[PDB]
Amino acid sequence: GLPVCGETCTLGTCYTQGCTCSWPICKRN
Repeated sequence: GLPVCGETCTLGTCYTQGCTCSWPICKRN
């Protein structure tokens, strides 16, 4: 529930842990 992954998910991928694709970024917990 926090977009503190520091990655964008416009491509539909996230390398960060527990991070979920939340266009255009990634959100973990």
